[PDB]
Amino acid sequence: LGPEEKDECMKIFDIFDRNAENIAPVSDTMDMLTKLGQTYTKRETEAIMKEARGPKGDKKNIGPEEWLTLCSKWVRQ
Repeated sequence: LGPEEKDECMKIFDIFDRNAENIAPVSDTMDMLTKLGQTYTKRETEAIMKEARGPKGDKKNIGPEEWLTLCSKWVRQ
């Protein structure tokens, strides 16, 4: 939270990346943006939560960088 939302978002990038997995899917973004904090705006961070997966969605998880860069984009810009 604050400027250290960067620490929090790489911290989820540690819990949901497991330890060495580096791929978090949409379901992980649900448990996240509910548990990791609580919620962000409402419909626009819904944009966060719905865009993480992808177009086909068979095995589209967001790995090393999208989850923090998206978290920095949505939080700080």
